[PDB]
Amino acid sequence: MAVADLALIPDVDIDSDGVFKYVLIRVHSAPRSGAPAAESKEIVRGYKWAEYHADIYDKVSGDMQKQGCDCECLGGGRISHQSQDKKIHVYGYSMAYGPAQHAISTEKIKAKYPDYEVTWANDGY
Repeated sequence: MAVADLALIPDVDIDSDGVFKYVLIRVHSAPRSGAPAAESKEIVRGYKWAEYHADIYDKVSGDMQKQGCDCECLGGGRISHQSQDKKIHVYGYSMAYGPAQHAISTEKIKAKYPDYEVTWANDGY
């Protein structure tokens, strides 16, 4: 057996084919209840099957807790690819958890290159 680590956790995984909802979840160091520290990091999730931010929070916290972690949605919002430019955008707020720090989402997604480039606004729905 080996312990996973916060760096090995998939950092971003999102759909890219229209308009769908997303969540930003913090993850604490507890893989297999044997991780060497109590550091934390955030992960970015959002998919067309999660018609509500609670669906991704529950699903993803299930996967993280199976690894061994403990987690919390900091907030959520909506993600929208817009026809006029390839770029995706991150905006709105979770009706259940309030606005995420969408600045994290843009930093994360731009680093991870799941599509091309992204932006945010602290507004919208």
